Amino acid sequence: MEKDLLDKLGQHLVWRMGRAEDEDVLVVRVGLASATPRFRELPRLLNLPEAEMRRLVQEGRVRVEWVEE
Amino acid sequence: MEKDLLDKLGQHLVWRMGRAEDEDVLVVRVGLASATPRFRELPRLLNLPEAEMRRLVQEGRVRVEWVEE
Repeated sequence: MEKDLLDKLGQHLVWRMGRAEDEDVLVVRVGLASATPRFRELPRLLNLPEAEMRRLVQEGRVRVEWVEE
Repeated sequence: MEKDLLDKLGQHLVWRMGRAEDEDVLVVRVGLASATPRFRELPRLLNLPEAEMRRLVQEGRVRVEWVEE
């Protein structure tokens, strides 16, 4: 299990998600815990119902983004 | 914040990730907490260094998967 592996290295990943503000796309942002401050600086994502999230993942309308610390 | 929104609905999302066994692709699997049992039934993913994960996300070699409960 990946989370466990990272736990053993003292590493933790930060996850944030939501819909892009101007396109019908689910955005997943991921980075090391040390990059946390940068997440809030990024353009804001919108909350959305869990059903909408399922729809977007199933249609492949998802963008995963790496946030540099 | 999405996690918070879902917390208010008693909903929780399960996240698992790792590299696909036969292709250079980072796989992210997501589903409702009630779908947890199904995750372990799925083909196994491989642990990988956090640096490799960053590389894969940055090159766009990522597949997000929805796990039905």
